[PDB]
Amino acid sequence: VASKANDAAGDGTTTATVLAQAIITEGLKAVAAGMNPMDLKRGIDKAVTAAVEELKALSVPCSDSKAIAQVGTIS
Amino acid sequence: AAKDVKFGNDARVKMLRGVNVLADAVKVTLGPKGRNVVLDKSFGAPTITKDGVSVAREIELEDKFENMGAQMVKEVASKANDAAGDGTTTATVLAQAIITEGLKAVAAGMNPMDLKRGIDKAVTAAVEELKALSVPCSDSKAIAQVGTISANSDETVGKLIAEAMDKVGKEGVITVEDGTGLQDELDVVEGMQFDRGYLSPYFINKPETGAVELESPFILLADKKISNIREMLPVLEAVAKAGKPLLIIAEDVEGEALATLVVNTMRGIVKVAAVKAPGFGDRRKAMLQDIATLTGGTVISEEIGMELEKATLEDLGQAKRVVINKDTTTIIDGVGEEAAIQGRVAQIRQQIEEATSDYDREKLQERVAKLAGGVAVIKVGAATEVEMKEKKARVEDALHATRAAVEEGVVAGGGVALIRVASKLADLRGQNEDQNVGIKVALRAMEAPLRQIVLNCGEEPSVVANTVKGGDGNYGYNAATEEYGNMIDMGILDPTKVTRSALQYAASVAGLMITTECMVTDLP
Amino acid sequence: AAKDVKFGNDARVKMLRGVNVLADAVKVTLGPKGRNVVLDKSFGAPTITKDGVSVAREIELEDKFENMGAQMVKEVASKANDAAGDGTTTATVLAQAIITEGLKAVAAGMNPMDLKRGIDKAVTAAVEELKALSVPCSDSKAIAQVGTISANSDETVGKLIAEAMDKVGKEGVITVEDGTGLQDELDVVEGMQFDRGYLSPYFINKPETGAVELESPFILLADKKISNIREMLPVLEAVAKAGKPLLIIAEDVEGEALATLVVNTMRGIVKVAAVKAPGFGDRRKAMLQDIATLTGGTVISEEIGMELEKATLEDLGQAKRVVINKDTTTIIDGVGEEAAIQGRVAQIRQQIEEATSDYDREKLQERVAKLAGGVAVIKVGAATEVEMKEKKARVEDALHATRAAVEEGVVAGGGVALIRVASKLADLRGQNEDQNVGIKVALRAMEAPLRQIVLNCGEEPSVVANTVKGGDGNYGYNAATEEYGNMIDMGILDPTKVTRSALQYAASVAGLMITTECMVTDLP
Ligand SMILES: [Mg+2]
Repeated sequence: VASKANDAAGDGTTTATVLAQAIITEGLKAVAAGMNPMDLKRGIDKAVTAAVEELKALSVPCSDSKAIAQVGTIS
Repeated sequence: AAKDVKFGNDARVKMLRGVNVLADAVKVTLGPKGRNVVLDKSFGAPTITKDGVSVAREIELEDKFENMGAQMVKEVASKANDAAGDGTTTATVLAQAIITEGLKAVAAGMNPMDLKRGIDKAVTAAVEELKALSVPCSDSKAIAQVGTISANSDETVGKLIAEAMDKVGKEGVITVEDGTGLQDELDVVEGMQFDRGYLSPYFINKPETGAVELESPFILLADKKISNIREMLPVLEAVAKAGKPLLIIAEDVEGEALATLVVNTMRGIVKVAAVKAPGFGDRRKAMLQDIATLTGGTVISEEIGMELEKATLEDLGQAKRVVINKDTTTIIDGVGEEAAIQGRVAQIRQQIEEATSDYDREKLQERVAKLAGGVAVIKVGAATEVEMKEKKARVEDALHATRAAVEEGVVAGGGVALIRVASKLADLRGQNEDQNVGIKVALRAMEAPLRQIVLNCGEEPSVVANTVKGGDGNYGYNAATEEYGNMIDMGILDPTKVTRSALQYAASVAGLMITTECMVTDLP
Repeated sequence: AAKDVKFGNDARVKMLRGVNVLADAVKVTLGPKGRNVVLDKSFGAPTITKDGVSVAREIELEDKFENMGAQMVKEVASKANDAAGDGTTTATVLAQAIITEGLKAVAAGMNPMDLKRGIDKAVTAAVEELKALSVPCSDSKAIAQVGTISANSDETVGKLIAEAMDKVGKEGVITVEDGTGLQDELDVVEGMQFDRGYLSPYFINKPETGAVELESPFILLADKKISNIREMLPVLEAVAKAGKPLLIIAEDVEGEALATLVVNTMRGIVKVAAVKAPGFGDRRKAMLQDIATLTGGTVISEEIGMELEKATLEDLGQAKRVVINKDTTTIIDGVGEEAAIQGRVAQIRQQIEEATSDYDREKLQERVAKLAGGVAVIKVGAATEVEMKEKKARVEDALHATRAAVEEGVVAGGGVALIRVASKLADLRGQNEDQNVGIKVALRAMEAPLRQIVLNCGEEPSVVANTVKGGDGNYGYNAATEEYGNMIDMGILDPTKVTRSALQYAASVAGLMITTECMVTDLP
């Protein structure tokens, strides 16, 4: 995950890693509850497709020098 | 002594392996078609047995911890039996069932407090469903029936049990003696039973019943606590040369006189036993006099000055028999005069006129019932001693199970009841989704006793269970004959007490374990 | 014997692991919703307990050192309990909390002497804030209230405690006996209590209370030291054949007669106990006569020639009961004449006229109070013995906690008080920035008890804490019902003594450890 994040984005590799560890921890806990893993997967995936759509919505353009310098800075 | 301390997971993994060993040994005997367990014995050949209680008694593990695990379930499961008359194995099989799945969950990362709450809810619900599914057992026809089924299709036994309850009431005291002839007898005689157990397991002369049977003994009735053994010798030596045993009822018997009496019976001269006097305070004053009247003895009071040293055989009471167990004492056939007992009846009957409180009128009413109510004895007859001393035990079994049916009714006996209720409350939910896991754990655990019976028979358990579940009411599988039907009509029934007690006790200990964070024991 | 000696870091790393094992075992029981600890036992089934005091008692570690660490905390935490009536577990949980973080700091390279100073300042400040947050508990309305809350919502208990303090004063002596009927009684009777403990833990006949209860015994009043056991036999054999126990009050009892008496009770014939006479020098001369008067006995003086060999039963005093513990002896219902006691009252009342010093007038005043002031006994009534012998203990609990509320007021009980003061003094500073670390360590340690209670319930601790911190005064979280509110109104309150004592003792031992440079113990 951390590796792929890096090749595409260039940043967020830690976040990516922290999310992945989280889904896994919680996933496996459900698998141990008798849940069907292949369905937990379909759920996760659907939740993600939706979250991606929602992020597209929230995103506002970033074009002025001041905004750019800010992402640079936090980065 | 330095201890070894285990925490959290380690503690629980240990506790689990322990219980799994106990359950795995004991669960294989469960059906009417149990597998056998071979129990080694020092001198002579081993013992082969299909009997869980007997297997359990033998289990003790090397790895303390593991041991505690098993000894904990063993205790709980024993108490089911103490409070019903059966269930010990079921208790165990169920306990294992929850614990295994519970512990697996907590170890998986789920909330122990929620998991327990769920288990407890499902149990509550199931105890309700059980009361509903229970078929009442109230009239003489049903008493006799449940008696005969329990004594293994023996109409003559059920007749007797029903006749006893017919004579002394459903609450009245019923005991079983050895018969003298071929014929069964049922006599009613002046006697009493009170809620007090032996003061040491070392008085037990009948290892089988785990009880103390005494033959036409004298009864000592002391008002004080018995610590010193010096005031004993004037009377304890007069009953030594009278050949007969001796019963002691006093405020208590303290270590000093107790431990001397304990080793004085087993390995010793005069065989005696002692129990605390019934009630407390002002009650035991008059409650002890009640026994004195019945047995034709005298109360050694402090407020009169009488001491134990100044007492003879003449001062003591007498009965033809008496049985003491874990928590019950019952005396049979008191030598007390018919005039003396009737006189004391009229004395209390009067005192009931008071009605100063509904408490006092009820507490004096209990003393009347005990005294004037008497005890019904069943002498069991048969053709040969081997055949008789056996039948006696079988009656004692049925008597037990009957008193429990009279109380809470009866239900489908193949672990069928348990599967039934569990199928009813399949919708039950909680707040936490961990609380749900908790319920589903306990639900699934309720299919265990049946699934096990079937497996001990070599039949597909999945399959049998699924079809029992597809039915309703007391429809189940009879493992002995491999046919489905109405379990009660087929005469495969547990009393409701026992099935519930098994569930509840299994459930308690299981929860107790899911909530254990620490274990403390001596160094290997 | 050759010792093993550890220094500095090694010694402390050991001590830490020690305390961590004690705390980790004991802290899991803390809430009203504790997890259980399984405590093994030799014969029979193990013990499952939610009770820290009981767990702590069992802890002893193999690795001496480690052991010392735990034994140290144990002793301190026990003393909290000795000086309040509760707090043992809180004492421990807090002690762990400082020690862990303290020791981590010193090991990190910071000044032990500063770290301690900071801890001590924070505690000082917190004890102040506690006195502020405390609510007085002075009038009969509040006494009864705190009594009922402590006995678990039982109005009838609080009534009795309040009635006792109402009768014998807030300072007066109050004991609890077993009730004879269903009704509670409160009698006042001629008795006394003085600050003297048993001369050996081996006289204890009530392992539960850790006390010595004796039934209508004789009292021996000797003026000399008791070393030899030969002068005992004339009296100790007359009370052997009187069946009753015997209390010894003398200047002292030396190893020679003591060790013979010690093994003479446990495993022995006559059950007796002995305590030093109250006061010293000229006081105990007349102070012992006071007891003689009350009990109707004679003082065996040396200045008259009387020796112990020339003494009978007639010379001894008597009471209906007496209880001795770690440091307190109290006698109940002396057989002493009403004429004789009133005569001795008028004798001292006179002597108060002296006023040679405000010391002498006060010291004679204390003897009057003890003698003429009497002891208030509470006979506890109930429906059944199991129910009663239980209620009795519950009253004894409430009585304790009440006496402590009367002394220093009450506060929010969920570890809430502690979190409150800790949020108040968040600005507190020292000189050294290591001294700051010391404060921040102690501050953080004060959230431990609450954070633990919450955790024992499976609730987010961070979250509950944060919201209790966001309120004021006695607003807190009640773990038993999972609601927030005013802890006092919801009846979750600790006496102030106990909360303070817990904090101070935890703080002492923690500091002691941070300043330890060397440990000395026997070779493995
Ligand atoms: Mg970044």
